[PDB]
Order: sequence, then C-alpha cells, then structure tokens
Amino acid sequence: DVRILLVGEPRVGKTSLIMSLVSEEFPEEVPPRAEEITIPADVTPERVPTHIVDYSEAEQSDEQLHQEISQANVICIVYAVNNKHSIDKVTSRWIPLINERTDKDSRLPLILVGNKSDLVEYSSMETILPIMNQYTEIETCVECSAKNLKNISELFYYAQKAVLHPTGP
Amino acid sequence: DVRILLVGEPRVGKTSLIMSLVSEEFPEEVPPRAEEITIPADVTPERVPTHIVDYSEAEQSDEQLHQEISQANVICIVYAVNNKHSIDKVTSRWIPLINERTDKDSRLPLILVGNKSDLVEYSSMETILPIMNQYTEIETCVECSAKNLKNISELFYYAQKAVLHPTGPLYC
Ligand SMILES: Nc1nc2c(ncn2[C@@H]2O[C@H](COP(=O)(O)OP(=O)(O)OP(=O)(O)O)[C@@H](O)[C@H]2O)c(=O)[nH]1
Ligand SMILES: Nc1nc2c(ncn2[C@@H]2O[C@H](COP(=O)(O)OP(=O)(O)OP(=O)(O)O)[C@@H](O)[C@H]2O)c(=O)[nH]1
Ligand SMILES: [Mg+2]
Ligand SMILES: [Mg+2]
Repeated sequence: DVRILLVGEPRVGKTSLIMSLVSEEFPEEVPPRAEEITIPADVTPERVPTHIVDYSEAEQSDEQLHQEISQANVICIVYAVNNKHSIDKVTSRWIPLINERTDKDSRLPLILVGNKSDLVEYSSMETILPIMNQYTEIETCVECSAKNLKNISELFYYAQKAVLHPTGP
Repeated sequence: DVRILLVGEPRVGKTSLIMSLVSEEFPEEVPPRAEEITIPADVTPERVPTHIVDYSEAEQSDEQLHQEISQANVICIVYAVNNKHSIDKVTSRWIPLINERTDKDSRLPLILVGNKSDLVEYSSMETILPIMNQYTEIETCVECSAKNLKNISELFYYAQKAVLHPTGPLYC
C-alpha cells in the first residue's frame, strides 16, 4: 500500500490540502485533522491502494506523531511559501525528527510541499534548493495551492510514485 | 552535463518558458527560438552544468530536430493545458519521433510539461495520466505558467533530476 503522511508546522495547510483533494474544491473551514482518505487500487497501474493521513499537533501527541511516521512510507513535509518560519522548521525540526526514527536499512522518501502559491508572486525554490541538495531522502518538491487546487493532483501523484517507483530504471 | 531540449506543438510556450527561466519575468514578445543557453553548474538545482535548447519548426529543419533529439539527455514535451490538439500530438507525433533515434542503448527520459496553467482552473492530470501509464520513458509531469512564473524552477529541477536520478518500478 501507499501510506502518505502530511506533517509540517501549524496552519501551513495540511488539512486543507487533503480536503481540497477530496472535494475538488477548497473548504472554507477545516477541522484540525482530516479523516483518513482512501484512493482505491484502481487508480495506479500497480493495483495498490493509497491511504492519506493527516497530523495535527493540537489533536495528537508526540507518541501519536511518531507512530504515524512509523506507519507511513512517504512523508510530505508541508510549508507555506509565504511563511519563513514554516520553512526554517523543515530543517530545524521535521527532517531531523523523521531521520532520527527512520529504518537505516531502508529508505523513507520525503517530499517538500510548498502550499499557498495563490498568495505570492515568486517561487520558494531558491530557499528550498539547498535543503534538497543536503538530504537525498527528499525525493522531490512541489509548490501548490489548496485554495485553487493547482498542483494538488501532481502532489499526490508524486507521493505515490515515490513509493511505487522507488528505484532506478 | 544536463542537456535539455524543449519540443512540442507550435505556440505552446516553449520559448517563453526558457526566457522566463532566464529573466524571472515573462517576455511579452519572444523570438521564434531562444538561442542555446549554457548555465554554470553551481547556479542550477542539481549543481551540474546545463544546456537548454529550444526547438522551433519554422526556424529548424526535421534533420536539425533529429540532431537535437540525439544530443539531448532529457526532453521536455511541452503542451498547452487549454489546447487538446497539443496534448494529442504528444503520443501521435512527439513520442514516436523521439523513439526514431538511432542510439537506444541509453534511456532518454521524458517530461510532460503542461504550460499556460494561468488560463484554466482545472488540472490536465486526468488527460495525461493515461499517457504516463502507457509510456514508462516519461519520468514525470509538471504543469506551469511562463506568464505567471509558476513552477518554472520546478520544471528545470525535474529535468535535471531525470538525467542524474531517473526512477523506475520495483518489478517490471
Ligand atoms: N490562501 C490560502 N490559504 C490556505 C491555503 N491552504 C490552507 N489555507 C488556510 O490556512 C489556514 C490553515 O489551514 P489548515 O488546513 O487548517 O492548516 P493545517 O496545516 O492543517 O493546520 P494545523 O492542523 O493546525 O497544523 C486556514 O485558514 C486555511 O483556509 C492555500 O492554499 N491558500
Ligand atoms: N497565458 C499564457 N500565455 C503564454 C504562456 N506561455 C506562452 N504564452 C503565449 O503563447 C504564445 C506562444 O508562446 P511561444 O513562447 O512563442 O511558444 P512556442 O512554443 O515557442 O511557439 P513556436 O516557437 O512557434 O513553436 C505567446 O503569445 C506567449 O505570450 C503562459 O504560460 N500563459
Ligand atoms: Mg490540520
Ligand atoms: Mg518558440
């Protein structure tokens, strides 16, 4: 199975991203944590289902976060393109937290997700490129907007492919 | 060296994409074909020297297109999200033509680029997902907007990564 987990600082748009995918429409309001979302195996050529899991610090303990990290086989670290603090925390908090707990005999791909592209005129790539170069665990990066749905489809396609295309050609 | 070639139907935005990458501003006027671009290693996403080549049917012959395909080590097939014809030509023209190359001993990764995302509120993913499924030589896909400077840095990062770190399934 593909088991996707979204982590990242509060209010970067994790839940909104998941619920925008669900309804193909931006929800004006969201709960702290979305329900688990299922993509049936019919979608991928590998005939494998996808599960999408949300994390909310307001609702969940660090013990629960660690277990979610253990269950996931691809982790989207979400930041907001208009929030430097959320980007800083990718390297000061999220990557070390995940890496400390990953199986060193294996690989857990990470995807850097820059949400709220609808708010800004310029790219976050210049800022996140040095993070990419440092951590080969990061499989790819994407900028998107839950508000207008742009690149949301790509986001979860990339996450699936990080698991289903995990080696070379 | 990463050697990128942009192909695709007329007016999908190949030249505008390249010039928006260079200038970080959308050119309201573009020539038919950008001049060949050579970018130093330490200013590119993957830290390797990068060449970017533009194709223009009015400016170049079929022989020159054939030469450019053999020289590239990643090809971005550009379509316009609001032009179904430019999408149909991805499979009817561009992929077969690329597979006419003579030296097939090395994989030539492809990237599907849906430009002009500023014009529409829907994704082209449903349309191009069947293409991705049928043609495993396609490494990834991206939707961008030269006009709004969206996902242009991503596009060229994806292109470099296809050369240096191509991907594939666990089992064939
Ligand atoms: N403009 C804009 N606003 C967004 C976008 N995505 C989410 N928001 C807004 O950002 C705020 C936070 O969104 P959430 O989905 O609750 O973010 P979260 O990461 O789940 O927050 P926590 O659960 O507290 O960690 C809400 O007001 C959303 O409406 C976006 O893409 N663009
Ligand atoms: N709205 C919008 N228009 C674009 C975008 N990119 C290019 N255009 C416009 O599309 C037209 C064609 O752009 P070109 O860059 O000349 O496209 P091309 O693929 O190089 O065309 P040929 O060289 O003739 O094959 C021009 O009017 C551009 O201004 C875009 O991202 N959004
Ligand atoms: Mg939430
Ligand atoms: Mg041109």
